[PDB]
Amino acid sequence: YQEPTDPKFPQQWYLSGVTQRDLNVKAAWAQGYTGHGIVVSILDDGIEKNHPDLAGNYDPGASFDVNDQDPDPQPRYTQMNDNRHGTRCAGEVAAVANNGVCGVGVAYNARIGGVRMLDGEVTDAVEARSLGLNPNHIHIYSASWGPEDDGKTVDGPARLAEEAFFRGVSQGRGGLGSIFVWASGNGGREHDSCNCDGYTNSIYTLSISSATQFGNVPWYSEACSSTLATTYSSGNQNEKQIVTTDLRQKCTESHTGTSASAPLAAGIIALTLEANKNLTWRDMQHLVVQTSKPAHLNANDWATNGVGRKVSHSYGYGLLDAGAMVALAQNWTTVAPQRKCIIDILTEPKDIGKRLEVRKTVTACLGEPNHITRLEHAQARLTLSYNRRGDLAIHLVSPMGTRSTLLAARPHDYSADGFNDWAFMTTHSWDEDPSGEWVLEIENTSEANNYGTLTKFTLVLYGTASGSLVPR
Ligand SMILES: *[C@@H]1O[C@H](CO)[C@@H](O)[C@H](O)[C@H]1NC(C)=O
Ligand SMILES: [Ca+2]
Ligand SMILES: [Ca+2]
Ligand SMILES: [Ca+2]
Ligand SMILES: [Cl-]
Ligand code: NA
Ligand code: NA
Ligand code: NA
Ligand code: NA
Repeated sequence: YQEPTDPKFPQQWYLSGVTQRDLNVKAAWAQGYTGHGIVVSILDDGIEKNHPDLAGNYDPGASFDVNDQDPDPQPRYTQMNDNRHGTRCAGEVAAVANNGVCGVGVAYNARIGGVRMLDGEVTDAVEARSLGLNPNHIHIYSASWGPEDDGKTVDGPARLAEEAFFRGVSQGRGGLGSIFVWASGNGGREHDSCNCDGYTNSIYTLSISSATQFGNVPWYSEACSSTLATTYSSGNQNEKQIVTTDLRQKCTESHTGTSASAPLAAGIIALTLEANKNLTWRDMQHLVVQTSKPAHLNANDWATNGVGRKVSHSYGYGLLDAGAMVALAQNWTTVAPQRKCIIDILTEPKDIGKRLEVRKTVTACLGEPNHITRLEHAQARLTLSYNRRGDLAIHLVSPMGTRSTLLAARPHDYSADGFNDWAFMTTHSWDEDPSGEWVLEIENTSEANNYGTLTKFTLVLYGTASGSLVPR
């Protein structure tokens, strides 16, 4: 195997490293996997389809302009180069290799398109038409953005966009399901908590956070229990950043944020799908859970879950490992059909006050076709009133003792609107048996005499009843 000769490939430290602080992509390339036959689309501000490092892999069938309602996603050029981000992301996935230009994509033989959908008013219809673009041609969608990362917003897909997610995972990709890769957010300095973003908090999105070059949680990171895994991105000014294609046929060394991590993940997922094109959308999440690596990622919240995997709210299961992903994909046995066990928990509304604990022992639909002995995602769907939302912290403890933070305190969130059946999601109990006692904790983290009421708690378990591995 001959590694790429591109002039900036040595600067792509998160691929070309020899120090073990990389995504282990060369190992996948050397196994023969470069993304041939896979189609990725970047949902963003457009794609410079004539970029010298993108044209050779550009796919019009992976592209559309939902902002202007035409097929051509070319960015709008401005003095401030506002609409460059999709071009940066596209190159992370699929910049052409061995052509003397900039660097390479993770999946440098994949086909790459973009949906121009952020350069204009983003409505539910715009979102739905983007998520649902050509779902039997596009394999993988990469989205780096969501609701405002101001640390006070709670929002998620409205009806058309949620329908696009369910149509995508159900009928997309020949019934195997569209793979939606999402950035968990850039709201770290606003103390944002990313389960309040319904796109990354979705079970249908494969959500990705960031680590800095030296293995730390970047300033912009959001912690939450819905995150699955991590890729490298930017950090402080002594740490390197992401090197990729830029608007106006240029090359940047300063692409940054969690919004730069999701495209690298999308590229690794492209290599993995080349290794086994029959993987379902859930298979892909299982592969990420099993192969991702905590080592050398620094956080104070690493915890071992009930099947012996280390998990963090900053990093999920750790750093994506492309060589391991493609290796495990090749002989992967398709997971069983997804079961869903719905447990309405409360017999009466519960005053929150300073602190509320709700304990319930469940059988996880014992005796029914939705009996789950092997969890995937779990949700606590909560309806509650409170006078100052951001003073709340919420935790969910599984029968195996795994504490998931569903909501951390958000100091900027002054809302008095509470949560209206908000489906807080955790990945941290993946592969655990969910039978037994679950505990929901709601706490007022402030000294203020805050008040409100929990009126509904639905525990929603997804998963299967077969196929478990021996704990790690
Ligand atoms: C894909 O997986 C399904 C489910 O296990 C199986 O029935 C089918 O034969 C597989 N197809 C290929 C081409 O491997
Ligand atoms: Ca256009
Ligand atoms: Ca190149
Ligand atoms: Ca956020
Ligand atoms: Cl569902
Ligand atoms: Na975001
Ligand atoms: Na997700
Ligand atoms: Na534990
Ligand atoms: Na149990």
